[PDB]
Amino acid sequence: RLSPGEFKTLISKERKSHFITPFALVYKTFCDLGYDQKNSDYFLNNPSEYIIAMRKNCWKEFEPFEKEFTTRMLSYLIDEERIKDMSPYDAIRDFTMEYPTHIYDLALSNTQSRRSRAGKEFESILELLMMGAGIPVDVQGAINQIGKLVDLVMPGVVQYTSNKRNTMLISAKTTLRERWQEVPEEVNRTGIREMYLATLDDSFSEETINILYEANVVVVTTVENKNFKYKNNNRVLTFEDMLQSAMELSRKWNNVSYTDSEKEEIQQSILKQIEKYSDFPYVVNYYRNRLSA
Amino acid sequence: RLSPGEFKTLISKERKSHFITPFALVYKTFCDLGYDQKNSDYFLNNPSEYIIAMRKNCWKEFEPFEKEFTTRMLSYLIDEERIKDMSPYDAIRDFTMEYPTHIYDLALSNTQSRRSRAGKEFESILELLMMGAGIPVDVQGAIQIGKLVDLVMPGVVQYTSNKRNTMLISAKTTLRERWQEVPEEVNRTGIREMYLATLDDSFSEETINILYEANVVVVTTVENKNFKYKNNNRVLTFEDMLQSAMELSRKWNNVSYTDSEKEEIQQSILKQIEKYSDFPYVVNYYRNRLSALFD
DNA sequence: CGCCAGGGC
DNA sequence: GCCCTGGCG
Repeated sequence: RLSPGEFKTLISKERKSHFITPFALVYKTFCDLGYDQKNSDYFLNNPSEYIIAMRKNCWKEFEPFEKEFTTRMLSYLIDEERIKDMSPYDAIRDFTMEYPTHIYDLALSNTQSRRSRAGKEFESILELLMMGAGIPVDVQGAINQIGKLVDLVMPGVVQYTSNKRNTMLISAKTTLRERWQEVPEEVNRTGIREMYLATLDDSFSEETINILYEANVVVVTTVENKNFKYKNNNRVLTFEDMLQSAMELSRKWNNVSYTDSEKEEIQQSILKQIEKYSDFPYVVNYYRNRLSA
Repeated sequence: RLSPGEFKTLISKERKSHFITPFALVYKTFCDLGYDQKNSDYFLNNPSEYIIAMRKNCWKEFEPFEKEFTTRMLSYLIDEERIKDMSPYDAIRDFTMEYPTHIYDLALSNTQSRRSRAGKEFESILELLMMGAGIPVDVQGAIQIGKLVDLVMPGVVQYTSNKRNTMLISAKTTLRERWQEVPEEVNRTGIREMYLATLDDSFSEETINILYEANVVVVTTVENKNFKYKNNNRVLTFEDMLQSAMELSRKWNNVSYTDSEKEEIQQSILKQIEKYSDFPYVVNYYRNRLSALFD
């Protein structure tokens, strides 16, 4: 047998051993699609195309594996001795009567995985976009003044702490629902000047756009989605717009002299990130460039 | 042979047909447990107990029914002609292999319903608590003010005129990071203070303190306060909240309204009686308030 | 401690 | 258009 509690604990063991991390999957997909071979202008000019292709292919490289995983987990429930000499129809009926909780719990675990993974994959996709564009960023998940809702800080947290002038903060939510309300909260709490909110959401309202606007949160989506749903609306930006802004601001940072301590802190920031991303050559390379400059 | 989209359509049709609404279930449970006969002092004094008993009993009814529903939905995909000559073991194995999107879509639909229902039911339980306590409230789902405010004491008309001596209540069964929505709404509309009712046992001192600076006060059961937040004068119990509501409500007891405000209030109440037309206890609560405008 | 490949109400 | 009987990462 296997109690629902015991099944839940098992579900977790297997998921870990069977699935590579969201960042690992994104990185694999980045390299498989040959994005590690494109120059910086590709990322600057085609971020929507890149995001859409990444999303497409990450899902392709996940979905068949989630399907197999589910079937494996359910196999632990099948009880040969209980069902032996049952009619095949009665065996399935029994299974749908005896285990609809275990079954529900497996699927619940899967959706919860999917939600967390979708967000982390989306953030990873955007992170590699900035790295491919050659734009200096600290990844908050790789190292108050900055809430955890902010994923990317350009050009880094040390510089931002020094002065928020000429910096860019980016948050991401795949869909918004009412969860966009979290963002103005973080903006107001820490005195953030403005924040970019990257999304794939095709359904948010003019009311939402305006409330975010008043709060100095700028919604950024793919050019496809803007043109299809928000074409006229100058308060909705595209990734193309955001990348051009990021690039412009970044240039203000490519010839700066730092104090002993500041340079020390920045080095320590980048060091932390080389450590986190040790196993990913393209990313370690990105940071190394920043460190020797 | 049901396609995944067809199965989704059936699941939605069947769910609508067979499950009563969150409020209807709460109202049934309220009456089944005898709360519809308790005086206001009962609710004033025993809110935490009432809330937990309501939650337990709502779930006791719902969960067996949902289990039976799930089994019934799944039986629409059993294919006799397909499975005729397989062993029972191979039959199940095949089932686990042929319908993964179907089974997942059903469970997904179930948890999404559970999430939506859990919030609506908690809100309904708190609504009936205030009604039982005899405290005047407008229910935002029944008639500026953020859409996450559930109850407005004594009413939206009065609140709009002047928020002095009013009370606003929001509710979230669990907080996660979603508590961040509350300061956003407080700050957007200039809310003086908001009570945030929750059953969550796990929120941090940092969250408490950020909410505190935002003039949002977390309200939870006695049990949760004493187990996890015993020392902490920033975390209130439902008992504390009800005492505050009752004290503020007395300021609204014999208020003389202009004819204009009186007719707007009347409109707001009459609107809510419409929403709750099917629920005698709630209609009677509102008609007492309507009657008070002519007293 | 944040995410929401998120449908339900 | 807000809910999260919500676990995963």
